[PDB]
Amino acid sequence: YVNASNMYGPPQNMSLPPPQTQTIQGTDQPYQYSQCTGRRKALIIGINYIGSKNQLRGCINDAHNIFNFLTNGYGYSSDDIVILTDDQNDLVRVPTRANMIRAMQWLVKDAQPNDSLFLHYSGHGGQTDDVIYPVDFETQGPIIDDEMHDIMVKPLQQGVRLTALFDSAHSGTVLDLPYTYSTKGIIKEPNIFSAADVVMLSGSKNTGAMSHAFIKVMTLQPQQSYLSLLQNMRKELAGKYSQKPQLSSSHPIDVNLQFIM
Ligand SMILES: CC(O)(c1ccccc1)c1ccccc1
Repeated sequence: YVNASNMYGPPQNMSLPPPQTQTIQGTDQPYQYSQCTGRRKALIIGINYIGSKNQLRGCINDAHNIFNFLTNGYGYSSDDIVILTDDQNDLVRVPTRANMIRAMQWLVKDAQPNDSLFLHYSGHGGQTDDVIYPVDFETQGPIIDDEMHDIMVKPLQQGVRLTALFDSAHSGTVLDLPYTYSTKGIIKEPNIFSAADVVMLSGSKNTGAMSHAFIKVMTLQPQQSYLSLLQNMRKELAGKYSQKPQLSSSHPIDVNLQFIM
């Protein structure tokens, strides 16, 4: 619980997530892993807050990195990606609060079992609740974890995958997910729920550390389990970044299963 590429090996025999509906002991709450054979849609948001007193470097670039990663290896078509960044010239693609909320609704609308939805955010993060900050937050305010959960998690049918990756700080509970995993094992779980398949990656204590690690690991060694992905992301980050990656989920994860999108 090292190979020729100097990375942590997944289990010798790694299974795809099971297609059968899963259950949680002691309760009547089913869930289903997505097979990720359906529609692939992504919402990618990168905000530098250009011109502001707390302008950031690298977040727009993080978004472009994820866009390129998803379109050039993972079957996300440009027509099925909404990318919101604050340095480009189309108002409908600026990460204003209203555009972000609309895009979040668009992402999950009519999602079907075995679809694979992806969410990426790089920008300001904070803890009031964890929150994220649209470019117009000074006037419109942030978007809080409870609302992101209500928009993007609550409506999902059994077996819809949502994979979320946050490059922002203090974003560990940003989707209000009840399970959290580190490289060392389970660090949070309910004291016994969605039936969907929601998983998220975020960092806990320039450029996005999580997208940096995720893209490099998946580019060099695309075969990973949930746990080996975490371990290899952690290895890549050690020394350079102050961040350690954690995986949160709407359901218990068999961490030895293959990570697919
Ligand atoms: C991205 C853009 O600079 C912007 C607009 C609004 C807030 C922050 C940044 C823009 C886009 C279209 C038209 C005007 C300005």
